[PDB]
Amino acid sequence: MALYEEEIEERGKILVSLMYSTQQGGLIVGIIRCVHLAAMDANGYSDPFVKLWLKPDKAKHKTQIKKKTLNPEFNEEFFYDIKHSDLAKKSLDISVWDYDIGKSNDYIGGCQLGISAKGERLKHWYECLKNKDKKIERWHQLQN
Ligand SMILES: [Ca+2]
Ligand SMILES: [Ca+2]
Repeated sequence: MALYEEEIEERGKILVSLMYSTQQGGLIVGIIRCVHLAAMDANGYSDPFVKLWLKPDKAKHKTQIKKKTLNPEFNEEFFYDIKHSDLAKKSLDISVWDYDIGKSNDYIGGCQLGISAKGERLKHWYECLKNKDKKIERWHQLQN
């Protein structure tokens, strides 16, 4: 609306699955859900959606927009055609956004999963690289 209705350390957590499928020849990325997202509207909620970019590259995907929730349930899967060893060249940028109708979308937070990450985000990538045809599901902290 017109009276700033669509306008914080804890940004939320995201549950992500990674599976390299040898039958299909590529990476399946699952965006399952987020929990305790930052509220980026005055009603105390957000309208979240998630964007994926497989860097450095078809490289991009996005989820649907869920309305008025800090705990969006997406259960959506995305596919990238890629050789397994070429995943060792890439990193997946994940960003979470609050859709607004009358202004720019608000940034909730993000995380990078891939070779230029650190800590548990790096390890998640490595577990997918080391384990073909296993679904590796982990929770990550969103960062600003
Ligand atoms: Ca907003
Ligand atoms: Ca909104």
